[PDB]
Amino acid sequence: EGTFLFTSESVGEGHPDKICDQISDAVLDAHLQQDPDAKVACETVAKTGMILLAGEITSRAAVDYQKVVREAVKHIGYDDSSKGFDYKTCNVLVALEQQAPDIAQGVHLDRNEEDIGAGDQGLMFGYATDETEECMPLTIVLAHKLNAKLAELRRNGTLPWLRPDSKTQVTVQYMQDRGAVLPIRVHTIVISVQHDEEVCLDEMRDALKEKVIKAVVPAKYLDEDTIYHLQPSGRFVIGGPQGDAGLTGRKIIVDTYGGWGAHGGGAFSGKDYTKVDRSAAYAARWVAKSLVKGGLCRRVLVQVSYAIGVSHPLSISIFHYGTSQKSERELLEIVKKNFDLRPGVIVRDLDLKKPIYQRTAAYGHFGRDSFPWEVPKKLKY
Amino acid sequence: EGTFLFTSESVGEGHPDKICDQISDAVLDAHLQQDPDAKVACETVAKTGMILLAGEITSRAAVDYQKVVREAVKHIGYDDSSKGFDYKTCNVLVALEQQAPDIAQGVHLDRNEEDIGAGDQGLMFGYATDETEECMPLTIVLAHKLNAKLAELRRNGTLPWLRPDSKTQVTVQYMQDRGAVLPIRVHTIVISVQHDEEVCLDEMRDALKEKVIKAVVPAKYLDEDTIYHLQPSGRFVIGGPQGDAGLTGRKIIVDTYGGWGAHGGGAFSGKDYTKVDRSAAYAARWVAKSLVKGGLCRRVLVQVSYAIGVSHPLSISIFHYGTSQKSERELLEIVKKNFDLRPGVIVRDLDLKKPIYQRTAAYGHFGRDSFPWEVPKKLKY
Amino acid sequence: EGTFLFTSESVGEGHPDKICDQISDAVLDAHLQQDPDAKVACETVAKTGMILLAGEITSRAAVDYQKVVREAVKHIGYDDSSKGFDYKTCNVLVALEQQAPDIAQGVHLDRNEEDIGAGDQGLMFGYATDETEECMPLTIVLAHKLNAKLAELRRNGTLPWLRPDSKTQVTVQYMQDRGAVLPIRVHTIVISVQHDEEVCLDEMRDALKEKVIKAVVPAKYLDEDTIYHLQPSGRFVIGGPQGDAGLTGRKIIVDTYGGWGAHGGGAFSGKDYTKVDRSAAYAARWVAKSLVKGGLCRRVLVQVSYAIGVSHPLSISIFHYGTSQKSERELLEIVKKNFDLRPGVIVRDLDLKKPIYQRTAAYGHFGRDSFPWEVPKKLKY
Amino acid sequence: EGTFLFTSESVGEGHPDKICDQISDAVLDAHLQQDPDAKVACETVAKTGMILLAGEITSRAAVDYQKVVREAVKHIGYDDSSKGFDYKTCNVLVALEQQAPDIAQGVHLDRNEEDIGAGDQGLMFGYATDETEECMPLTIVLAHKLNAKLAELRRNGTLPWLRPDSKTQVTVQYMQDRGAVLPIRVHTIVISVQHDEEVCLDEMRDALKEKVIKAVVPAKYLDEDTIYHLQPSGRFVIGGPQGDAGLTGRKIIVDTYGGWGAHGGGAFSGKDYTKVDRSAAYAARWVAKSLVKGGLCRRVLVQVSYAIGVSHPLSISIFHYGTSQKSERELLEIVKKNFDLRPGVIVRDLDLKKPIYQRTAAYGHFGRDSFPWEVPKKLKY
Ligand SMILES: Nc1ncnc2c1ncn2[C@@H]1O[C@H](CO)[C@@H](O)[C@H]1O
Ligand SMILES: Nc1ncnc2c1ncn2[C@@H]1O[C@H](CO)[C@@H](O)[C@H]1O
Ligand SMILES: Nc1ncnc2c1ncn2[C@@H]1O[C@H](CO)[C@@H](O)[C@H]1O
Ligand SMILES: Nc1ncnc2c1ncn2[C@@H]1O[C@H](CO)[C@@H](O)[C@H]1O
Ligand SMILES: [K+]
Ligand SMILES: [K+]
Ligand SMILES: [K+]
Ligand SMILES: [K+]
Ligand SMILES: [K+]
Ligand SMILES: [K+]
Ligand SMILES: [K+]
Ligand SMILES: [K+]
Ligand SMILES: [Mg+2]
Ligand SMILES: [Mg+2]
Ligand SMILES: [Mg+2]
Ligand SMILES: [Mg+2]
Ligand SMILES: [Mg+2]
Ligand SMILES: [Mg+2]
Ligand SMILES: [Mg+2]
Ligand SMILES: [Mg+2]
Repeated sequence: EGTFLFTSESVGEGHPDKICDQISDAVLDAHLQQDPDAKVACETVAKTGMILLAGEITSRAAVDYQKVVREAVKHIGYDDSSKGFDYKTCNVLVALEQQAPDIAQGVHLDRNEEDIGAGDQGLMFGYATDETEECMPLTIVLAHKLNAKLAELRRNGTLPWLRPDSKTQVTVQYMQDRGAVLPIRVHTIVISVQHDEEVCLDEMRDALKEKVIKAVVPAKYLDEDTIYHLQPSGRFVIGGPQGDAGLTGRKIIVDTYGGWGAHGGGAFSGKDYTKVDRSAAYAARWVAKSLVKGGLCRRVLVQVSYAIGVSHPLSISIFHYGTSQKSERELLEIVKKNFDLRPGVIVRDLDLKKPIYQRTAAYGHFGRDSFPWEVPKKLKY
Repeated sequence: EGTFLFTSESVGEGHPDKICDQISDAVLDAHLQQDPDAKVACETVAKTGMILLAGEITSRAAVDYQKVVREAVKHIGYDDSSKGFDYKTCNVLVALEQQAPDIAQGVHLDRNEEDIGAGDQGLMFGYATDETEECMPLTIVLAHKLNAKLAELRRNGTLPWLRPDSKTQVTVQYMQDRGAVLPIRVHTIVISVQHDEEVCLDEMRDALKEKVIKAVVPAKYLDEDTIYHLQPSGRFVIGGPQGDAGLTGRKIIVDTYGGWGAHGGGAFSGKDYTKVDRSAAYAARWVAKSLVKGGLCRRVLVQVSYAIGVSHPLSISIFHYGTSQKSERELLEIVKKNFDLRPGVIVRDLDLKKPIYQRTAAYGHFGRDSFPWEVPKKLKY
Repeated sequence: EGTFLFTSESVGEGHPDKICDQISDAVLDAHLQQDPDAKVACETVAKTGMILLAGEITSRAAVDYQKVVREAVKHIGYDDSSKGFDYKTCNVLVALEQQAPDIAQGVHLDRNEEDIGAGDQGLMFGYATDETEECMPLTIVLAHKLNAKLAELRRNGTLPWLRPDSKTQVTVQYMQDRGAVLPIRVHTIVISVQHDEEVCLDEMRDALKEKVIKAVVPAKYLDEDTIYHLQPSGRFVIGGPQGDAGLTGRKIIVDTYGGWGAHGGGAFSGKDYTKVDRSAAYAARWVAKSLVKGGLCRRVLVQVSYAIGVSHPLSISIFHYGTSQKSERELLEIVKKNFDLRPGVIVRDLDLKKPIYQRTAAYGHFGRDSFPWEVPKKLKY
Repeated sequence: EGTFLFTSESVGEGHPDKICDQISDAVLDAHLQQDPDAKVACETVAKTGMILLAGEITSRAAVDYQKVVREAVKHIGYDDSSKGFDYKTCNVLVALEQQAPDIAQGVHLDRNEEDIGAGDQGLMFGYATDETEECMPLTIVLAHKLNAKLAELRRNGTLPWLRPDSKTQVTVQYMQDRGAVLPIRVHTIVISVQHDEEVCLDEMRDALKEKVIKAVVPAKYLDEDTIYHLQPSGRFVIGGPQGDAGLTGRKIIVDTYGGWGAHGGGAFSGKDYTKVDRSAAYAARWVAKSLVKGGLCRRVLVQVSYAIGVSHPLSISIFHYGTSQKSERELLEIVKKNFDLRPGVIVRDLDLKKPIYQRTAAYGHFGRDSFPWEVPKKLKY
């Protein structure tokens, strides 16, 4: 009584879906470096030996897709056929067209920037919670940090048997204080990570407990009853796109709040700011974080929605879980007085023409690195 | 005060992401018709003139991928280059391998069926709400029905200018009664639908209001202040994969609860029952619907999670929004007494080897057609 | 006694192999329009709904591959799914990389143009015969003209049931005068041409005899014993890449001399002048035609060969079939005194940086249009 | 005076065009092992990290394309990303359809086997020459043996720095005796072969002269004036499909007579016996070799041609270069009395349903291994 379990997951940089997200954002950044107004909707698919780029780009940039893609795969760490994938020798296929003129004319052609229409219809959510300093659920924060630690240990040579493809999952036991949530302990941790053929299972499991989990999880959350599922499959030599097809926008919950809050369904990666799936979700996080860091609530969910070609949101909704003294209608009035959620204004407030998107494409878009949507707005009311 | 807006969206059968979901499930069904134990993880990508199949299948079935894919595209209604895509003449590319042996050995090889391991780690949610007879949010129910009506009118020749690619979005104004939600009115409707070159915009907008919206939305929810954004882009001749790349599992919120409840991130389409992203999400809906139709609550969210190779769930969580007299811990005990959420048991309870998955792949997986996960379990406690 | 049969074939513009040749040369021309020194090795593959570009290009040009490819397919006449292929709606996939640096450094980097090395090893032949004014075998000349007539009648609407995919084959009865050949009559003609579903076979066969064959073949060569195989398959509705995969460089005998003379194996299309498969074969035709039009022989075959990185030919050989009063060694001395067969000199003599290559890619590279290799050199000796 | 040069080339097993030929024939053999009447027209394209299969197959066989393709690449020796290509990790894409019904009905449906129609129109040549025991030109025989020696030394570890991609070219000085040709000496040899990064150029050139050339070329043909172009590019580390796109049927002169004789343009690899490009070219070699080994001539060229759907050849022509006492018309009568060149009879005489085609796909189809078309027919006249 009083307590509940909640589970979130994360994946590593070499997870095949995350490879695609990073590639799509490497392509977007490559365009934005030359043409800040590039319209980009780049999807990536990865399978054994293949990166395929599909989608719509209208840009003045001259982009060497072979170079951009292969350098992103190189950074991930897939550089030899022994690892199952190699940037030097894989197939890069490109099926990219111009943005449809019907779309262009409906959304941005001949518009003043501040009044550009939403690039599509859709709904988007932002969330924030005071349970961590990052204003993110602990479950997802820990899941991400476990994967980041694996990559650190791989890249510094502490654990040279590690590969790039990894998944993690953290279940935390919580209690609730008046609609806010308070983490008590880590209940279960799962880690699966691709490895070389020479390392034995007990060495891997020992290292994952001692060098990864204990290096990442605050000791106050771990106890003798914590359940560890470390390399639970027994063997994970084949990995990366060879083991499992990857697509852009197939880790949208990993990218956001790990099951907490809500999601409107739109992927982030490979999309420029006129795609409100990305710009308005970023803005909504910025709103949610601003409400919490401003002391107006402890936990909050923000919904916004759009129609293609229409610049203002169709709806805005605030849910505070009972964690404010203000009514949800009062918070909504405060949001409406302080934020302009048109895509052509968000772009200016969050500096969304800057080529920083590849950095967002692993370890979550929120809760790290003081990106502009992570810097709270000082609210007037 | 008292009221809030909530928005959900749906897409039609010819939306490019939904084309991929249907194709992936057409491939899964084709395998299951010959081999009930087929292991299938089929991703589809669609772009101008191309369907590519990527992923992992181990099966005794002999499947003609050209036929399966082209017949699915035919059923959708893409049968002429005038529509932007044609089943007769498009490229079908196949990049399908066996399931990795490391995965096979970790999950199912040499196991008794009831004890097969989860096919992957992950988290999943089920939701139900008493606001409609289907136990689904009204916003998403209406969004789906609008798209189904467009397809009906297209296929019966009432509106021969319609094409297969459509999107809809419904914003409802709600009030809340003790954690349950009560729809009051439709606030905003968006409809975008691909059309022929000859029909003018006013004829389209008139037909969408009179023949679609008024045929679908109960008149009590529509009033003089309802906002209509009908063909808001102005022109939507290019559509289907020519206008926008499609991928499997890029409509996961449309597939489920339209933003309500929560989502764990896993796509459904192209996956057999050992993939708990599908089987355990279906089971969780079945749990949630059983709790509501059993009179134990008005609204409920269920989380479950798994580790690869481990048959029992790692966590189960019940959230009732305050709509039960029973505590969440009591509901959890009732769930645990009445359901066995191992994938190898769910498969038997929900008959998940049957080739009915193509039917799930448009208009939502939940709230329609009395699929087995939509038939409440009589609970003992 | 005294007489022999000889057969050659040609194909139309919409034959799938010829589609690829035209596309590859459309890509080469697109580069050369912006960058005269572009290094291009572009292979094309065509199958139902797909054009794939594969190969190596290093160029300063910015080329819109989608536009270039689709416009070439448009010119061919594949513009509706009813025809089996449509430029508007097919898949264009691009798998193009830079020229390998090892190759670049071996062949052209840091060289004076006149001394660039051959771009590869290989052997090449040129041929000419005085039997026609074009200095080409009659069999191949007639085969080409039959296909050109089909395209004319298709494009002017005389025969609107015609499609773009066609093949023709002509067998001529010859006699020999002292190593020269003298055509006597057409023995057999084959024509297969893709057609619409509505035209009946007898109408097609009547039109092919009356409007095609009689419009093209000089009446002196046709007689009552000439054999006609017109639509010999009975039905040819499915055609173009839907019926048969196409690749660049799979019509190399159609491109040259129809079985007469000899061939060294190198394709022409998609290659810039540093590829001696194209430049030295063109030069060798130019030599052969110059010998014949200069009155030094009636019929002649020229072989040249190269090594990668080496500018001068490794061998030059002249075969006159007994049709000269000069010995083959004397003709060789005349060739060596009058031509410089280094690729960096040929490029200047034949103006091979000019973007005229798409025009070469159907109906043969030789015997038509007064291209520079078809204008005889005045010989000094 | 009296003498002439002639040049031919060959390529190794790992040359990218030859990789495609071998793969296409590996696919054909895989079908024929299960279904002797399989209709196969399989084209392969190779580029960095990619094997794509395109074409038309109608067969009762169940063929695992991933396995067939990857095993062929393995046999070639591309097994690590250090070599530029790896069977374990490359992309295999499949775009294979059924044979068009229009073609099937025109050629073979409902026909007695002996009377099946030619699978296409086309012309084909056979050649034989008494200059070697294999009845092949010395230039091409030597070119092939040089590549076979490189592969031997690579596979036995004598030269571990060798890779699979190689090209060779041999120029021989000949004299002519009454239309026959008599080799006098090797004039020039070119060898280019892919190599590891660690071996220096002088070590490679020394080994190519001493361990390859001197092991293959009879010493009587080599002298102090022979020209050697060994690794003439200077550096050949990048090779295989990474360096140069490969397609099936782009080595048709290497496959046949190295420039001698003539060629009708049809590729061999990936085609079953109903494709007369392969069956009738094999038959024509068999005719030519039978004439020479029967003492009827020293050197001979045979042309045959076909129409789609027509079983008998449209033309047969014999050219003896003046090397027979019999007239060409008498040789033709002897051929017509002794051979039945219908595809449905050739299949029986040459046993063309047997899965031996992968063995034909490198080092030439003729002049080796006592294949049935290399075993002379005893002629009656
Ligand atoms: N043998 C394995 N054990 C555990 N996880 C794996 C294994 N192979 C792949 N995975 C992970 O799970 C995902 C789905 O198969 C892959 O993307 C990969 O990250
Ligand atoms: N011109 C248009 N107007 C409105 N919606 C469109 C248009 N073109 C495409 N869409 C829809 O929006 C999605 C994203 O571009 C497409 O999948 C399609 O369903
Ligand atoms: N039904 C048919 N009849 C005759 N020729 C055809 C037919 N279908 C295709 N072809 C031609 O022959 C080639 C090989 O199938 C094709 O490229 C096409 O040009
Ligand atoms: N650096 C090189 N030097 C010599 N030959 C090469 C080189 N790179 C590729 N080749 C060969 O020549 C062909 C055309 O580039 C390739 O298929 C390969 O066999
Ligand atoms: K969202
Ligand atoms: K997958
Ligand atoms: K879920
Ligand atoms: K998209
Ligand atoms: K040639
Ligand atoms: K073909
Ligand atoms: K031939
Ligand atoms: K090539
Ligand atoms: Mg995935
Ligand atoms: Mg969306
Ligand atoms: Mg989408
Ligand atoms: Mg998942
Ligand atoms: Mg062909
Ligand atoms: Mg060549
Ligand atoms: Mg080649
Ligand atoms: Mg042919």
